[PDB]
Amino acid sequence: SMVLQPGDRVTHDKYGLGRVEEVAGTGESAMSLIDFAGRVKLMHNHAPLQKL
Repeated sequence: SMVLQPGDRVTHDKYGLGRVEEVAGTGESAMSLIDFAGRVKLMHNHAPLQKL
């Protein structure tokens, strides 16, 4: 669903603002490395994340 790409900015309901740095996979199980709290590799379709 939510498709992210390097450079996209997001808000985590826990870590706040971060910048997408990498993105792997596709669909619901896609992973993101987001620099916020620091760099955190996540699975963004299963996270309280919003695209800005």
